[PDB]
Amino acid sequence: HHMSEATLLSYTKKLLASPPQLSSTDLHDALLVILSLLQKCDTNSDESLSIYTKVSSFLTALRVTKLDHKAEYIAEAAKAVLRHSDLVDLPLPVILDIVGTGGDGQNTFNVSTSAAIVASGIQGLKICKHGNKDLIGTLGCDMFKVNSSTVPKLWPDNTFMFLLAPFFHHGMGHVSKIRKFLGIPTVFNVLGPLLHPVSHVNKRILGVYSKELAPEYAKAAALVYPGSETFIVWGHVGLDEVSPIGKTTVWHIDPKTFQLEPSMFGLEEHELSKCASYGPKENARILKEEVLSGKYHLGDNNPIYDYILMNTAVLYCLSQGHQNWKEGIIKAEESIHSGNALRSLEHFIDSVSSL
Amino acid sequence: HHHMSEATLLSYTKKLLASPPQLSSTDLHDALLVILSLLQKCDTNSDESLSIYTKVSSFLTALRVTKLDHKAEYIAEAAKAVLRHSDLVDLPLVILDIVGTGGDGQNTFNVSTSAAIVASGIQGLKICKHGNDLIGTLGCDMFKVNSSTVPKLWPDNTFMFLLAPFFHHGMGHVSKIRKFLGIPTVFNVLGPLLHPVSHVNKRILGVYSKELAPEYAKAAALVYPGSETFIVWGHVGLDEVSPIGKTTVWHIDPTLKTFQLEPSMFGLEEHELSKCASYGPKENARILKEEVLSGKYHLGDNNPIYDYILMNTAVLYCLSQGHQNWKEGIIKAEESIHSGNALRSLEHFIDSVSSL
Ligand SMILES: Nc1cc(F)ccc1C(=O)O
Repeated sequence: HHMSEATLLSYTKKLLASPPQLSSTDLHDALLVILSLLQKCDTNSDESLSIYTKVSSFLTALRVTKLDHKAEYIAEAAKAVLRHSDLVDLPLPVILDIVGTGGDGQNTFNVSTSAAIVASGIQGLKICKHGNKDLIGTLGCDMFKVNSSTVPKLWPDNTFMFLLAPFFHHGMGHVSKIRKFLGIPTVFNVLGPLLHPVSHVNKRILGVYSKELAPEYAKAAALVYPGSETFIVWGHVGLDEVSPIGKTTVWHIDPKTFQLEPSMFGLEEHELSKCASYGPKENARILKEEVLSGKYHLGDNNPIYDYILMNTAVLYCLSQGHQNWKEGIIKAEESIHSGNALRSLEHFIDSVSSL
Repeated sequence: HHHMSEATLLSYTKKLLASPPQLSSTDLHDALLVILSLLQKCDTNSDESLSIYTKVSSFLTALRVTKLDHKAEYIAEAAKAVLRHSDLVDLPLVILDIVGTGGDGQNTFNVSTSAAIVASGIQGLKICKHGNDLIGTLGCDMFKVNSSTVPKLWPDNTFMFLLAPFFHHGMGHVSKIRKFLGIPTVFNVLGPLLHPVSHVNKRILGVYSKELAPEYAKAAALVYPGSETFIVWGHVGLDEVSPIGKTTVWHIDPTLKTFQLEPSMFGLEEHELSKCASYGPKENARILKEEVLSGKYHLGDNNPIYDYILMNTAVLYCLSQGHQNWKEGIIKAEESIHSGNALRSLEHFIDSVSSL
């Protein structure tokens, strides 16, 4: 009776008011109504047409009003999505995540999964990387088997863990279809990085697609992840990563702004075209056979190798609480050429296989 | 990709999300043409239909939030696009219309149809009222009245009623999505600008809000060029000339002008809107035919609804003759009812429709 079209509509009407009368907690409650209604839309009935119309109306109004670009709304939106998530409970040390929002309209290499693996081979670092859809999937490893119930069994012995977002965030599965149909960006576009199922992570790199969004996204990350020291990163070319060409702005949350350039890591610049994504199987083959194998070195100017080294250098400096980027390079180089990075990944894959 | 595609619609929605918005009045026109093609060619229960309903919902919601749809040039272009799916009437070649936008939250008597019928009894006046039932309950199938039959009824009838659904097939297509949205959109204010007969040269257009009236005055001049028009707003919150308190009129007089009306100027007491309520289409029609039009009430009985009809007729008549002698309008509205002319003019229209 309460989780209805009529309730959703009363929220939509608050958004159309001048000025708007929708609080951040109102947004939280609205999204629970929406996720409730979208489970009911199993066929293309007229009921489904009505619900899809009302849901599209709500999210569209939220976007025009720009309240979804606001710290407290992003936080509340994330909170509501996570109510339909499998979360990991661990018994209560530097544990890091690296992920971006996407939505930069770019097709760059999976540098976050690769740098997470390289960072995980540096003594003292533990990496639990949470990402959307596959790369590790294609390396002989059924990511289906990594869920709420199995993450705790794997936690103790693994320097590196990978968590595939869709096996945790069922809520995101319900809005999947209306998001594709909408074509426009909505609050769901920036939630990915704030849906980490394991609360033990106390440091992260979160890429956003836009400079405009970064300051409020910084404040949302501090609301969703109160303990964590966080780098928010935007590549000036329009990139939710530390960019292999031109500059990257960093918003530093330390419970602050600076700039990164490849020259600061003793690296050449590489255009996005040189750092392209080939899809998860080819990306996996490149990472396994070109990078973790020790084929390339610092000084070879191999773009995707350079790109991984740089994002690992940043994970390292964040973990140690300094800005010695060339020390980070050295430590990333060591993690590759010692075989430590490849061992860390192989341990994780054996862990998952024998579950 | 074809121009009449989800991809084209999506591109227009994105212009509304921009800071500031980059959707022009002509873009809204194109956008509406795209919406009407998509909904026209909707495959029932298809994934397409769900996606089309999602994109259309998104556009119309985006548009209402920007408030762009309450601007003269946007309102006019939106009316223009809707009319490309309308059956317009072709007439060989003073004709008036009276209608309001609706959305004032009031449920008073159908003064629009009543005053249009009383006006049609006045020698020298022809009334072609366009509206979105009351006349359907008096024994006449309004579905018989369309673009191909209006011409047959045009020459022998002082009064005509046009039910909008039998003309605007474009409005028909957005009908279901308007109910699903449950919020006001551009479509909530276009009805009065969709008159299918170009021969109408004068009209009273009611609007629900003081804020909308100045932009709606401009929109009406773009949609009906060279039409003497009264935009009217009753201060109580009414898309008619109010039976209580003051009504503001914006005068589109092809020759900016505004003036205030109140009942005292007609020789009439005020009446609360509770004293002037709708009893639904059946009883409204019986009140109109058997009491009002049969001459059971006179000027000076202070019958609220009878007074309500006289006043709106007085305005129609003063508009028609190019003066503001309102009491003269009341004398003429009175002569129309008590002569049996108003009732004859209606009864003629009913019988015309019957023999189609
Ligand atoms: N579609 C998703 C599903 C998840 F589980 C997590 C993130 C997304 C996303 O849209 O980024």
